[PDB]
Amino acid sequence: QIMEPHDTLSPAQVDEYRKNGFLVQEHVFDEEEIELLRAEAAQEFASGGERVTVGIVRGVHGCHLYSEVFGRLVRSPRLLPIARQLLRDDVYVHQFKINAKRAFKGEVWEWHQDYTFWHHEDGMPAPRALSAAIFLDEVTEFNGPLTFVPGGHGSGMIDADVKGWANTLTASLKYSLDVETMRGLIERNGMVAPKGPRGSVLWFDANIPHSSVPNISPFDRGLVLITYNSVENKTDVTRGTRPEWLAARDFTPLTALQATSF
Ligand SMILES: O=C(O)[C@H]1NCC[C@@H]1O
Repeated sequence: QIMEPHDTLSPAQVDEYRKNGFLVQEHVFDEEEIELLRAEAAQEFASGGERVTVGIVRGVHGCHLYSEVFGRLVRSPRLLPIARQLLRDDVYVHQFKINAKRAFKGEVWEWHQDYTFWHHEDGMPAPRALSAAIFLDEVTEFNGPLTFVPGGHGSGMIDADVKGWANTLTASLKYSLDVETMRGLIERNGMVAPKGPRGSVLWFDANIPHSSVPNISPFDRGLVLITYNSVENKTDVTRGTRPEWLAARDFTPLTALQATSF
């Protein structure tokens, strides 16, 4: 329901986003909305098939192509307008995934830049993309928050070690940054793990270096990540290596959900 004005970031929020390369908006969705997304996530974890990642499952990819709920979510007036605003274009979804770190579980996700994968694997011409991470649970110091180098997107794509899409979905990553490159960045820029309550959205740049650590809390950390790409910056489908549920190929510009009686 687009029953009120489309959401936009304030000028200060935009500046903060461009300068740091990430930004948290608190309390975007309420508990009932988050519960609908948790239930739909659980159903996709149960029947995603080859799109799932694992012991017990912690990942699924491309759900907005298969789920009515997730298809509407990406068009939400809480999300689509800000993605247009930050990318200064019409947009489409390049990638959709859900990442759960359960209580007392999780892995060390090595430092990486999303754009590096999308440039090399999918043919994304420029880093004119971003991810919206919806917090299905409160993100704290202790349940494995996404961790960033603030301003580290202004490096461009950093020269990365390489180890098809064999290890793109897994915490041992195909493209990871040197112990060496990372020290220089962090001495200069520091590190930040954005936190916020359930229903928050964390916007981050395609090129920001990020990482995370296990969840040593007794609470789950579920994240829905929607990667919006500029339509002008659509991926070169001739250099693409991965299926539609990792890298979308329908570049129709999205429009927002209209308010309807159903
Ligand atoms: O491979 C991908 O496209 C995603 N998984 C880890 C880095 C990206 O977000």
